[PDB]
Amino acid sequence: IKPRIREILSKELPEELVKLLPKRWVRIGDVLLLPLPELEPYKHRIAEVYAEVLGVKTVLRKGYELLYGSDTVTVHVENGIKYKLDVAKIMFSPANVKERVRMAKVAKPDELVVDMFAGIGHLSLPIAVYGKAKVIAIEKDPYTFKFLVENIHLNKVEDRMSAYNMDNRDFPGENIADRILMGYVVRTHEFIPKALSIAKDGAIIHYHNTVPEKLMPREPFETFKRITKEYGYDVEKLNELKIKRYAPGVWHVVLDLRVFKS
Repeated sequence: IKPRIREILSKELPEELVKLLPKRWVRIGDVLLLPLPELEPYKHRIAEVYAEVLGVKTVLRKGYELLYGSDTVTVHVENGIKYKLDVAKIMFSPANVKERVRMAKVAKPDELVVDMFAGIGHLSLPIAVYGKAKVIAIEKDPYTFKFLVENIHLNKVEDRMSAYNMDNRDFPGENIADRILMGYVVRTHEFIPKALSIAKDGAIIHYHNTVPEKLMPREPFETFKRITKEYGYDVEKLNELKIKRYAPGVWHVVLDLRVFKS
């Protein structure tokens, strides 16, 4: 359908700009995230034809800026999982699909999983649905929490998945988790002491973080290990995966770690 768009726009666009039309886009549910600056004078006209041919209700600009339509709430379906969200307000990357598919395959059904940064259920919904485990999901932001709650119902896991709207440091659970999800990328090490308190002896922690290239592969395991030992714990690294690289040269990585007392 890439030709069909150009065909419609080559009859109103400057002819030299037709070669400059986005050849890629991010589609989340029924909502489109369209990248482009020289196309600015036609952004609304442009988004309107992408929506007509693609069959979406709304289009936002990445650079979120409304370009076509009004409704930014949608349900994205991925690996059988329903993720309702406000696209304009809540971060979700269809590009991180591999890690949510991985989460679908990790847990056993007798596990208790604690998701410390649940969002709308990004990493914990595949666990509740496919892995069948019990899950406690903590999300601090009230608006994001409403979608988390709605997604628990949409995915039919209200019997095994509990959500709380609070800061993860006020979560009073101690020594209870078989598995912890730390899917936050901003100086995630600051939350390690709380993770260790929530964890049972032998628990697996999926620790996300952002790391400068130059410090790899030493970091971020070296910092995690040093903090863990300071608090009187030990840690074994089972796996490390890179998820995505960002300018200038920083990586979103996930580490699968096993923690032990004494």
